[PDB]
Parts: sequence; structure tokens; C-alpha cells
Amino acid sequence: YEAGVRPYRETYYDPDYEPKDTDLLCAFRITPKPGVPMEEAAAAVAAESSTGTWTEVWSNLLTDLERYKARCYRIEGDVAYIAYPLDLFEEGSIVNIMSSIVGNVFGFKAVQALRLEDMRIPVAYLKTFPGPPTGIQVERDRLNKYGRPLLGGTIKPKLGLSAKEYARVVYECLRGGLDTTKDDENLNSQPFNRWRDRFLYVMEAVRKAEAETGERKGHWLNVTAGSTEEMLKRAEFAAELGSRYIMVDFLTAGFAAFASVRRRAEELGLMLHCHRAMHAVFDRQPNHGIHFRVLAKWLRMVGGDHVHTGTVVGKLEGDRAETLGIADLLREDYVPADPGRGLFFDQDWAGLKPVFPVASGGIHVWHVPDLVSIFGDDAFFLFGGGTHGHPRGSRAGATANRVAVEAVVQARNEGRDILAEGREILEEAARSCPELREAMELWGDVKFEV
Amino acid sequence: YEAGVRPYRETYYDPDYEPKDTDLLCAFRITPKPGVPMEEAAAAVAAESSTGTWTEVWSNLLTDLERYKARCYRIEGDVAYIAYPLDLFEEGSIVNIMSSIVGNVFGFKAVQALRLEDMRIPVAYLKTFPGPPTGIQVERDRLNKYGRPLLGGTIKPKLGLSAKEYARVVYECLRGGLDTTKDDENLNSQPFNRWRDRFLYVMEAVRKAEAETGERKGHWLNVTAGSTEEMLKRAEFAAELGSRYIMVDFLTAGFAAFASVRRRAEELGLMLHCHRAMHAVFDRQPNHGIHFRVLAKWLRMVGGDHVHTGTVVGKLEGDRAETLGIADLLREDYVPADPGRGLFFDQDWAGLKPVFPVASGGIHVWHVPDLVSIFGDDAFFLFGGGTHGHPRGSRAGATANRVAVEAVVQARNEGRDILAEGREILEEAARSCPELREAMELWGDVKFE
Amino acid sequence: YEAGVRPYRETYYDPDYEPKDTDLLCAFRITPKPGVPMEEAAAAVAAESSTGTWTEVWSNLLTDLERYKARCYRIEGDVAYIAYPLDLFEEGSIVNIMSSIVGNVFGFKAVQALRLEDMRIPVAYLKTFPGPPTGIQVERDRLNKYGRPLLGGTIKPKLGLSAKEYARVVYECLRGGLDTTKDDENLNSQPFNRWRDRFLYVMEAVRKAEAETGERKGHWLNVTAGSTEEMLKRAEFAAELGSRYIMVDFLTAGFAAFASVRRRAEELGLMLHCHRAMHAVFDRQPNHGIHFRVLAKWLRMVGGDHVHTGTVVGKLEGDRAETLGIADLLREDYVPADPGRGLFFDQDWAGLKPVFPVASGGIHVWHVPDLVSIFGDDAFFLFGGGTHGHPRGSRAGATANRVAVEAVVQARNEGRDILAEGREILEEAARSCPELREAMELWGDVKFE
Ligand SMILES: O=C(O)[C@@](O)(COP(=O)(O)O)[C@H](O)[C@H](O)COP(=O)(O)O
Ligand SMILES: O=C(O)[C@@](O)(COP(=O)(O)O)[C@H](O)[C@H](O)COP(=O)(O)O
Ligand SMILES: O=C(O)[C@@](O)(COP(=O)(O)O)[C@H](O)[C@H](O)COP(=O)(O)O
Ligand SMILES: [Mg+2]
Ligand SMILES: [Mg+2]
Ligand SMILES: [Mg+2]
Repeated sequence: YEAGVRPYRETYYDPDYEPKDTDLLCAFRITPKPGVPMEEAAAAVAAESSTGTWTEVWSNLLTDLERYKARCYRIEGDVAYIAYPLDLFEEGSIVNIMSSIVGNVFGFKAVQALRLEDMRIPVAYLKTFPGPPTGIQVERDRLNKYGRPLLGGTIKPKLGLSAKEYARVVYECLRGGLDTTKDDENLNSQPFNRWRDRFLYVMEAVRKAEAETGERKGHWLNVTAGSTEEMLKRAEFAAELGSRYIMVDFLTAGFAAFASVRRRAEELGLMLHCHRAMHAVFDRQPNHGIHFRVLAKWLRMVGGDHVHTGTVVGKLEGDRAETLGIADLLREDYVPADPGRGLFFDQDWAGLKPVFPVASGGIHVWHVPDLVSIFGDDAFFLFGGGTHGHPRGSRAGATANRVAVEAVVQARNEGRDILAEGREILEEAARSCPELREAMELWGDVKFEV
Repeated sequence: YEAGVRPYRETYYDPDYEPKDTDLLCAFRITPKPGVPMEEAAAAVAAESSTGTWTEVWSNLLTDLERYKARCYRIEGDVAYIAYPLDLFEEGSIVNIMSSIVGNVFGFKAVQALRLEDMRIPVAYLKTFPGPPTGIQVERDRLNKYGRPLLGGTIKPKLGLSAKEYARVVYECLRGGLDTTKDDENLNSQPFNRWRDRFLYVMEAVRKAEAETGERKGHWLNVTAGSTEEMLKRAEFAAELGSRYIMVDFLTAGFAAFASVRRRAEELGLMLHCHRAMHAVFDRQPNHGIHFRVLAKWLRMVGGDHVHTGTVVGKLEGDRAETLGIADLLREDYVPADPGRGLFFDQDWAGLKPVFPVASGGIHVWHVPDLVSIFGDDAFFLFGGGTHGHPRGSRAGATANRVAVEAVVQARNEGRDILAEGREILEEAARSCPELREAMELWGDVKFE
Repeated sequence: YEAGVRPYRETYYDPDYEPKDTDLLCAFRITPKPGVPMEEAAAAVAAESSTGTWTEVWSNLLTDLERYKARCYRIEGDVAYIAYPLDLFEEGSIVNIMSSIVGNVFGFKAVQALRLEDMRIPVAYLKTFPGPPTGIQVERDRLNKYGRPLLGGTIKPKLGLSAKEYARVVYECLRGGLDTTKDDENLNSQPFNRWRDRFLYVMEAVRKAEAETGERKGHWLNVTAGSTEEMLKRAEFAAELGSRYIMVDFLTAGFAAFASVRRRAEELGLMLHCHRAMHAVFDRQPNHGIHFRVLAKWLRMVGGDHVHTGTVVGKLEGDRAETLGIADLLREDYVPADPGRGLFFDQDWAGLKPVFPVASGGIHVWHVPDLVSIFGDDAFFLFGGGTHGHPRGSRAGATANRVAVEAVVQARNEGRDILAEGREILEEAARSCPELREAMELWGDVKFE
């Protein structure tokens, strides 16, 4: 035992280490404090996230740190790779991954900025998580919808509508052609709209709309609440009414209470829509935070049936190539590394079920050619403002978005180029769908930069 | 119904609105997309965090948005003040606040960067929250420790120690002078140290140091787990073992599960230490994210007996002026606005109990003067590497830290200037404390900017 | 789809397949029906224990059997190696392992005799099991006994003693040196000895001997019973009586109820002793059955704190080399393959706790040199008859055994060869121990091949 401060890089930087198939790997993009070498910055991350602290302790000899310590085994410019033994992590606890990988190391003076770019979840650890409760293939059997993207839309205004007027919009939306509707992430239970009331009005509207159109419907009822018990209570009520769905804000509620809801959802036979509220607070800026592809893996492991992935072309920021990767990370059984899409590691999913990507935010009919091209069939397209903002109301807007999606799908199956002939495909449909014509006319000049 | 895309400013920018005592106020620091004027950007965050979306909708006429919409009532350079009516929020739900205020507005193409600097929790809303379960005064009475900062320390290595060897460190720590010790934030239940074993071994050590020193002791037993149900199971076991505390990572576990644990800790009589793991993931950079003072207000509203606030002088980043303001926001009944410390609003706490600030990370004896100067008596100082890193082990290092604290409080009470005579005071105690001398020699050249 | 019976070898024998680190591997010894070639017989076992049946089915095309079928990838004489993909199994179910591997493949007219020799449990599957609740090291801490084999003994007669007289024997065994005692495997709750009476009488005998000797003591109360709820009910009662241990016949009770009891034992703080009654019904003959080492692996996966391993030199059959390999499987973190000890695969235990080997059956003082040399310190030695059969009763027989173990352990630590000087070491101790001298004379001609 030699007591004193020694640089982190003397025990937590091993550029000869060969990662094991059981190790959990991370890809950090580091911005050292000027004068702190990259090696010392990566080693301090590897140390203060695993087993080390700022000085040598006697207790380090009471154990075998050669077996448990994390190691930075590679450095490519400002990107550090760190390998974590399997025995460091509690089984089936995303809460434990985060408490190690992103617990304290983002606030060290020596590291001025840090972003977790990607994480390789090893198979032996993945077998400790249940994955989504339903999945794409089962859910498509419960909805009896095959061969196209699924249509949805958030009810607007976000807040302010009574429970009755709320379900009146839902009803106009569903009967008009939308497969589903949802509560806004910030609509939980408020003086103007209490949850029990909204749950009772909405299911009436959901049943009524299903009965008239003959197509199965659903409304993503938001059980997000200030406690675990309250969310489980609201999920219990949603099932007693026959809802196929509930909705949770998995980041604002938190991964501990998210897991609790996910387990109850399966027990109740509910499908679990997942809203990524708060993700932009730490997955937006390239120099600091946690990329969303890491949050998506965590979401699939815990088990969400859908999760928002972005629109690229809409009102919220989303890089295309990155989104194309995140979609495969959510849907595929094995995703190989692809620097072109930001995938730093291969990702074997060990048989877990796939998650529905959801494309929401400031989209309309003109975006459907791009949206079908980006996501394919296995995804939801949500038109909130693009539905209720139609000159003639929500039912007229729902019809327009449904005909637009089905028109673009049919064109692709026929072999047409939906990106070149997108306008022509939409204009053809408009010549027999006044709802679509009016929709196109209104939002013909509404574009966001990509 | 006039359909079409309208600017967010036409309805969500009202520079004449007088904020109400019942409104929830937010101070946002905005970096608009070039070409997007400031007023519009501020209006986009107001609209999309309350009632509005990207285009007009007929259903806007089915409610009275004049009563419910959020409004940017003031702009000062790149700082936008936005008022939210009281009816917008669910009673007693931090999760709801976060789902509005920070839900989607941080990811809009029009607002390149956005940081929430401060939030005014109106009293009528604060009355829907319970506050800490124990508080400072009751805690100190349960511990029978008065007149000084309280000593603590995280057991090291963070991970790897068997239950047996881990509690032996604990025993040496509490025996040597520490009041408390704690499970590292990332120590939950792992193959090398399962939570049931650790709880049993550790509490034996606790009861054994308490009996040998005569002083009441405690260990912060981390119940953080992958699910709520599991955290409540472990909080139950800790209570059955006569532990005075439990510990939880409230940000990684999350605010919904955190509320579940806080409620059970009171029912069980446990005091609740809270670790802010994950905070620097969105409170570090000054142009984007959420300042920690806001996270500290929410913490106090749900009910944490302590929370980490940083050290200023330690290894982790933390600003002195700001940190002073976060200490008051945690301990005082009322805090007036203070641009120098980053307090954008007056904050009445409506009779909620205070929270213990905790200063931990990369600190040693040479920091004790500054620390006592910054926080005073009502605060914990945790020495992890500064206790186990001593030349003679945890026992000796814990005596050096306990002695350094009591020597700086004694001098402070005698009228000395514990900053000007910081070195002298410590050297006087070292005359009577060989442990302290070794601790000062070892880390004499270890500083942080 | 070509309907019809096709040989198993066409789709279930792939000698070019390279096993993966996630596959589950099996070493079968096969005795084909005369005329059935080894490849076909091996393919049968692989097929009928994974995906196939006696004829082609149209439903084979509704899935990718290339992804889920088992494959006999290697044959070495009469030994077939079969790899099973990881998806075929249910996470955390030994029951599911047995339903597949040993469910129907042992009764086929095509395979006259089939013996499972060994099984490679992949790390990715081991991480779905908890392992032992307590483990060797935590168990020694609870007893505060270190650095020697631990003494035990089965109360005799197996059946017939009243709860009173039963606990009288227990007291005379614990007071006289033995660290523990145990119910017999077939002693559950009977008209002559109901379980509640025995539980109350015995704990009085445990507490009384712990106070007269100053050493911690324990008794292995058999909770085995006709249903899972009855076993759990008896465990709860054992824990309310302050017992450190319960006992369960994990093979006769079954792996499903075993897992139920094991989960409740940890929840109740109970150390779990596991008797392997019925093992010899299907691990004795070398041409048919399941070798015990496979059962030992499952035991440690579910979670036993001890399990019997045989004595080698006692009254029950047991091979020395194989037993040595079984001990390593029960105690070590990684066991490399070793054809000398019948270990067909490397076994990585992925951090699970170790299991105490237990040597019982027809052993007396003269066997202590061999037993120590075979097992080392981490092991229980059980002397049922070897204790009560002492010329002067149980108290005297317990002392004679406790001294023989401690006198052989002291000699080994001093450097002596406890095998060459086994007789001498015991006679030297018998000088200061009459009880040991009397036992050595009594059984001086009792030997088992
Ligand atoms: O709050 C909103 O703006 C929405 O209701 C969209 O409204 P419109 O449908 O009227 O645009 C969705 O929550 C966002 O799209 C979420 O963004 P992400 O999916 O990127 O989390
Ligand atoms: O993980 C660590 O580094 C610590 O155990 C400190 O150990 P030393 O005291 O031995 O450095 C604490 O968790 C940090 O201080 C928390 O940071 P904050 O105080 O910002 O929450
Ligand atoms: O029933 C018996 O014979 C015993 O009580 C031994 O009595 P003694 O101590 O009087 O011999 C044990 O259960 C057997 O040794 C078990 O066999 P195994 O060890 O093979 O499981
Ligand atoms: Mg929304
Ligand atoms: Mg820590
Ligand atoms: Mg027996």
C-alpha cells in the first residue's frame, strides 16, 4: 500500500486489453480540461465510473481490482472506448447501468464536456431483461392491421380541454381514419381535465369509433403521475375499461417506475406507448449528454412497445442517418456497427421483441413520401396539428392523412419512386379526395430545414 | 376557425402580462436558430410547453386558452420569463412539472439551445407537496449531534468489496471519528456484494462502532434498484435492521419511484439521503440543460432529508456563489432573488422542512477551513478517498477529518478568521493529533482550480 | 414440403458445426439398438430433445429450424456431443432444462441405454439463476468458524424417536463437539415425531448447547413435505424459532418446489442444506442415467448452501477422482475440463456463490485423514452412527470426532503427511483424548471398498 494521489491513467488505461463478449462497452466523446491529456481524461471516466476514486486507499488491497475495474482500451482522437466487466452491474436494472456509466463522471473539473455516444449491451446481460411486452408482430395481430404504417395523432390543445370536449376530438379523429390517438405528454390529471373523467369519455369514443368504421382503434391514455402507485392505479383503470393501450413518460417518470408500469402492463394485457419527454435536455448537443441511441437500447431492454424516434423532416431536430440506425436498433435482431449511422458497436438483441418507432412532430401530408421512405411500414405516424389543423376539422384531417399514407404505400408496392413522384402521387390522390387537396393547399409552404 | 400556421408570438408573447402569485414562473436562457427573432423563440417554448402546437386547430375554440396558455411576459437579452397558470399542473407531481416545462421544448429546430435557469414554485402549488420527512432539527435530535458539520465518507473501492470486507471498512470509519458512511451511488446489488449480505454485515459494524465510541452512528444503505417494488423491499429490510437511514439515487431511479420511496421511508421512520447521480448530464453546460438549483427545488418538494450540492473546492465542478444560493434554497424558509448567486425569483417555501446540504468529492483536511466557511454547521462533509487514503488506513484518516472539523469550528467560535488562519489552526490541532499531521503532509500539494 | 419419415441424421447431425459460447452443450454416452448406427442414434437424441419428431411435418416450414435445432457436432466412440441454442431454454428454469435434455430421449427403442455425463451451462444462461443464498464464506462468518472442516451428524435411529428424545440426542451431539446435527432425509412429520414438536424441542437443544460450549451451533431442520406450501410454512416457523438452517430433500421434493423454498430461505435469512435423496436411482449405473456432477451443477444454479457429495471411503458408492471434480464444480469460480475427473467441458460459474460439499455415510474417526486430504477445509463431515455408536454415547462420540478432525488439521498445517502418518496422528491425539481412543478401538476393523 503506497498512499497518495497518482494519475488515473496508471491503473485505468490499458490500451492492450481485449474486450470480452461479456464486457459492457461504452463510446465516450471527451473534451478534456486544457492541460489534461486525453489519456488522463478517459482514465478518469473509466475510474470514477467503476471502482476508483481520487487517491489510493488501503481497501483496494482487500479485493481484486484487476477483475472488476473498468478499462479504457482504445482512443481514436476525442473518442474513448471503455470496457466494463459483467460482474459490475446488477441484473435487470437500467437504474444500475446509469448510476455507474453516467453517475458522477459528467461533472468532473478535469473533463469539461462528455457525451456517451453508444453502448454495447452484452448478450449475457441482455438475458436479464424481459424486453417489450407485446412487440410489433403481436400488436399487429391485436389491431388486425398489416402492410402499412399506422396512423396516430396527439389531441390539441395540449392542455385546457374538458374530458368531454376532449373525447369529441378523439372521436372525430378515430372515425375519420386514424388508427389511434394519444394524451399529450403533459396531460396527466389536472383541474380542467381529471384522468378518471378523460378515461371514461375517451373509451366511449374509442368504442363508438371502432363500431362505426369497423377498424380496431386505440387511444394512448397517459398514466404518468407523481408516484409509482398512482401510475399503476391509472393503468388498472384503463384495463378495466377495455383499453388496449396506456401511455407513460418513461424519462420524466423515471426508469424505476417505468419498469414497474411495464410489468403491470403485461400482467393486465395492456400495450405500452412510451414518450421520450425530457430527452432533448441531454441528447441534443453533440459535445455533452447522452445520445438517444443509448436511451433507445435502454427503452427496448426494459420493454416499451413503441417509442418516439423523430421525424427528421418535422419541427423537432433529428438527423436522418442517425435515425435510420436507431430504427434498426429498435426493430432488428442483430444490428452491425456502422460509422455512417453512428453505430459504434454491433448489437445482438438475444431474441428480445422489437419496438414500434413513432414519428411525431410538425408533420403533414406533404411529409408522407419522406416518412414512408425513412421508416417503412413498421412505424407510427402521428399527425396532431396536421389533423386538427385541417380547414374542416379533425375528421377531415384524419381522412386526409390516411388516404395520403395509403396512397404512398400503394405507389411503393407498385414500384414507383415515392421520393421523386411524391408530389405526383399526392396530387393524384387529391383529385379524388378533397380533404387531401385542402390539406395540401394549406400546408404547401410549411417546411422545416433538414 | 382560421386554419393555418401562425407565429407563436401572436398568442404566446404578452409583454404586458402581470405575473400572478399563483403562476409558475420560469427563467429560460435561449439561443434561437439564426434568423428566428428572440420574441418568437420565447413564444415557441411558451406554446409547446403548455397549450399550443405548430398550427392552428379548431379545438382551440372548445376551451378558453386565454385562461390556460403560458405567456412569455418579459425578455432580457437572451433570458425569457414565462408564466404558467396554476391550473396547468397536477397537484404534488414533479413528474408533471417536468412533462410540461422540459418535455419537448429543448429539441425544437427553432431554438438551437435552451437552459432552464430558475423556477418560481408558487405557494399555492407548494402546499400540495409534503416536503422532507425528517428535516435538520429532527435529524440532529435523532443523532444527538449539535454545533458542527456532520462527518461522513463513501466506502472505497466503489465496487468490488465483499460484504465482509466492506463492513470492516465501515467499522474502522465509524470507530475512528466519522458520524456516517455511505454506499457508493453505483453499489446496488451485484454478484460481488449482494444487498442482503451488505445490509446485515454493515449494521453489525454500525452497532459495534456506536457501542465503542458511545456516539450514535449511521450508514447510508443504498436501496436504488431496477424497480420501485424492489427499492421498497430493500427499504423495508433496512428498517427491520434498526438502520437510521436509507439512500436513493433519485435521478437515475426517477422522480416517480423517488416519491414512492420517500413516502415509505417516513412510514418506516427512516431518514432519506439523496444522491444526485446523473445531474451533470444536464446541469453542467451553461447553454443547454437544467441548472441544478431547479433540481434542488424539486428535491425539496418531494422530500429528501439531504442532497449533494458539491464542494466548490473538490474534484467536481461547482460555483461558489451559486452553491451558496443552493444551500439557502435547501435550508431556509424564504430566499430573496439575487442575481449575484443566480436566483431569478423570490422563493417562499411555505413551511416545508429544510434539507441537509452534503459536500463530497475530492476533499481532504486542507479544505475544511473553506468548507466550514461556505456551508457552516448545517451540512455534511463526506471524506471518501480522504479517509481511506490516509497513510494508516480508514481509522486514522477518520480521526484526522473529525479533528480537523472540530478544530475549525472551535476557532470560528473563538472569533478567529478561519480563512486567514486556516493553515495555522490546522497545524495547532496536528500538534495533538498525529493522524492529522500525516493527513496534512500527504495531501499538502493536492489542489483543484 | 416433402412429407415422410426421414432419418434423424439428415437434419440433426452436423459434424461441421462450431459450438458457440451461448449454446448449451451435452455429453451423452449412447448405447444404440443393434443395427442403429451411432450417428443416427445421436441425431435422434438431438432431434427428440429439441425440435424434431418421428416424421417430417408441414409446420417445420413455419419457423427457421436452422436457428433452433440441436446439433450433434462431435462423436468420440460412444460419446455424442450435442449443442443446444440459447433460445431453446426458459431463463432460470432447471425444470425446463430437464424437460428438454432428459424428458423423452431416455426411453426410445432406437437407443437401448443413454447416460448424460456432463453439461456445459453457458454464462449467458447462468446469469438468469441466483445461485446459493448464503455461500461458503458468508456461512463461516455466521458461525465464526474458520480453518477446519465443519462437523455434523444425522440423528439416529432414522425414525421412531419422540420429539423429546430426539432433541436429547441433538443436545448430546452439539454439547460434545459437533458443530451441527440434522434430521434424516426421511424424517418429515410423522405420528411418532411431528414437525412442530421437533422444531421446538431441537432449538431448545441448540440454544442450550451454544450456551454451555460458547460456540455457535445449528441444526438442519427438514422442511421437506408433500406440497410447496407445507415446506414454506415449516421454513417460516424454523425462522421464527431462530434456527440458522433448514433442510430440504431437493430431488424428492422436486426442482420446482426446491426453487420456491430457496427463494423463501433467503427472504427469511435461512441457510439451506440440501439432501440429494433419490440421486442413486439415476446416477449409479455407468450405462444409463444422469451422472451426479450434472445434478450438482443444477443444484448450485438454483441455490443450495450445502449438498452431499459422497465420502468415497464410506458406506455409499463414490469414485475418488470424480468426487474431486465435483468439489471443484461446487466451490470454484471456473473449472477447466479434465478427462481424468470426468469433466467434459470447461465450466465458468459467472460469479455464483460456492456450495459446501458434504461427506456423510458410514464414516468414523479412522476416515478423517482421508477425508481431510480429499476435501480440504471447506467441507462438512457428518458422523451419524460414528457419533451415537460410540461406546459412551453421543457426547463422547462427538468429542472423539471433533478431536480427530482438529488433530489431523493441525498435523497438515505443521507440514506432516496426513496420509502416511494418518494412524500416528490419531494415536498421538488419543493420548490426551480417551473418547478418541475408545472409538478407534471399536471401529478398528470397519472398512468399505
Ligand atoms: O407535443 C408535441 O409537439 C407533440 O404532441 C406533437 O404535436 P403536433 O403533432 O401537433 O406537431 C409530440 O409530443 C411531439 O412530436 C413529441 O416530439 P418527439 O416525438 O420528438 O418526442
Ligand atoms: O463517487 C464519488 O466520487 C463520491 O463517492 C466521492 O468519493 P470521494 O469523496 O472519495 O472523492 C461521491 O459520490 C461524489 O462526491 C458525488 O459527487 P456530488 O458530490 O457532486 O454528488
Ligand atoms: O441416511 C443415511 O445413511 C445418512 O443419514 C448417514 O447416516 P450415518 O451418518 O449414520 O451413516 C445420510 O443421509 C447418508 O449418508 C446420505 O447419503 P449421501 O451422503 O450419499 O447423500
Ligand atoms: Mg406531445
Ligand atoms: Mg459515489
Ligand atoms: Mg440420512
